[PDB]
Amino acid sequence: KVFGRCELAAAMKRHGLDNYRGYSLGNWVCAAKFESNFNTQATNRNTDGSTDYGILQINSRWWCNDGRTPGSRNLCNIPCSALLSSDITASVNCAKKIVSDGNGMNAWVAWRNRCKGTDVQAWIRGCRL
Ligand SMILES: [Cl-]
Ligand SMILES: [Cl-]
Ligand SMILES: [Cl-]
Ligand SMILES: [Cl-]
Ligand SMILES: [Cl-]
Ligand SMILES: [Cl-]
Ligand SMILES: [Cl-]
Ligand SMILES: [Cl-]
Ligand code: NA
Repeated sequence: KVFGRCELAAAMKRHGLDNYRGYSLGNWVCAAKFESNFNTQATNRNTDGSTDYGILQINSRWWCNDGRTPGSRNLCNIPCSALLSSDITASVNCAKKIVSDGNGMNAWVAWRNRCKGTDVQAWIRGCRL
């Protein structure tokens, strides 16, 4: 599913992501924009052989199982395919664990490089939330 901007903001808020660990909704929407362009089916293979899955490009090295990332963990206790669903619940629950892991949203390099420090409220501006 390719979400609209406000549509994703609303779904993220529904699932408790707004201000989670102090990160406002616009930070989450901005991260999803640059990770997946709001496409739940996005996948990308990393140099190390792991793969990133879903709207927030969650990595199989630590967070989900895809059966083909040697030496990896599955700390969200989910198949990586769960992260590609039109229903964002699995991605949101796993992102909550990732953002709690010590480095906040810096876990998402694209968030650090493209969202951090910017006017992230632009991403939810206008939305009925
Ligand atoms: Cl957009
Ligand atoms: Cl915001
Ligand atoms: Cl594996
Ligand atoms: Cl393969
Ligand atoms: Cl594990
Ligand atoms: Cl699995
Ligand atoms: Cl949803
Ligand atoms: Cl933080
Ligand atoms: Na894994």
